[PDB]
Amino acid sequence: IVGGYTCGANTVPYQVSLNSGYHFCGGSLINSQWVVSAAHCYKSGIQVRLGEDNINVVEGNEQFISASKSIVHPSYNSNTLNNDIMLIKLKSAASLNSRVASISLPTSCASAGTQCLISGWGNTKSSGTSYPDVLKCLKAPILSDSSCKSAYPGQITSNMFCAGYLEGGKDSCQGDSGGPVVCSGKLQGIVSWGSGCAQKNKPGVYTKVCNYVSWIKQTIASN
Ligand SMILES: [Ca+2]
Repeated sequence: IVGGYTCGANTVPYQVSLNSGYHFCGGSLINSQWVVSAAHCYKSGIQVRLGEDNINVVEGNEQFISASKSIVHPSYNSNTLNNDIMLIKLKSAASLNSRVASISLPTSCASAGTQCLISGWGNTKSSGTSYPDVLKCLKAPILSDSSCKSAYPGQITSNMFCAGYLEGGKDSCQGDSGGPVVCSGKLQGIVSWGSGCAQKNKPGVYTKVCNYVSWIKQTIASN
């Protein structure tokens, strides 16, 4: 997260870190056994880390649970990043508490202009590299479909939306990938892609979760 703020320990209790020997992507806990992340975050040997603030210090509220299964969207296209969504099932149920909690799925898609909360342990610089230890947050508005399509001509599908600030300075970034965009209490986006980070006229692009609630529910009902 570029241009963001320190969230405060455990104030984003649905935020997970995916670890394969190191933090490599975010995710969102949607019930005690399931995490939503980005398909482009697929790797084998994932450990889900719940209840994290400082990802490099054991602070006492963590739950580390291995993935039992990963399910990339059937229509995920890594070339275009269309359908950039994946489910991760945990080997054991998380213990839900004040610091580890699920986030609601959407029933309807989010309004343009809605201020949403994006979070993660990704790069905090727009030029150069600095990865934070503690969880960073950013409040960012959903942009109009027209301004999103203008920004990335030919590349935006109905399964994507843009959010952020056209003037630059505030954005999600590498390492935040797979993490949540929460609007009005619902998981409406997943951190997916963008041209650089926090650059003028190049806003963040997010998976539009409300297009996937039927697949999410059917998959969790069968696995
Ligand atoms: Ca920790």
